[PDB]
Amino acid sequence: DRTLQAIGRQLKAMGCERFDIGVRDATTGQMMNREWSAAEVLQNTPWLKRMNAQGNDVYIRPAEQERHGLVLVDDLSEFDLDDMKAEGREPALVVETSPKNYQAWVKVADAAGGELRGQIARTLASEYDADPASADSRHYGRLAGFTNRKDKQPWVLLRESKGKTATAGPALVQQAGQQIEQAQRQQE
DNA sequence: CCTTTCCCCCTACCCGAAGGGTGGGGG
Repeated sequence: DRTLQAIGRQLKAMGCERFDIGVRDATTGQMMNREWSAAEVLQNTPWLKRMNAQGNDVYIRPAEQERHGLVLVDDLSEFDLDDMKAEGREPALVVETSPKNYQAWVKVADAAGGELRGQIARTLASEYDADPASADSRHYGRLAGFTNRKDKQPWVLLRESKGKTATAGPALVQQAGQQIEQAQRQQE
């Protein structure tokens, strides 16, 4: 079925060995976290299907101790995606959170620290008028293959999942590093 | 391209003395 294919493609595109899976209750707004390996995520798909059908939104992000260069950019249009691709900020995957509403994961390197990923997230959110609240190194993204429960139920779709490092990836790390240490120099 | 999804392990209390049986909570 289409749910399992979407998850698999997404896990491949994100490339992480381990993930945090967030299950948010639509009534209380309470997030339930589960650290799973990629294989465990797929193993617990029937449960994730059940919780979703029982009115829970399903979210995904790399595990806390995972070495990665993934950065979430949330609340995008398809024109914003075209801008990203034309400016070297090609997403590793694009997720349709609700009809005609998108978000993207950008891979800047095979590995980058939280402090660099945090800076790049703030820059990427500003560059493409993305949601500034979603700009931090540990923000949850939607997991495709599940229904959107807040909207207003439509399926969350994985539009593309090439999983390649962004062209501006290495450059984004270089710039963030300089910006961080220049701000660190402004200590007095 | 784009479906209509549907779990299971851990543990307080139980009788009635020693550990296994059972319900409820919750990830």
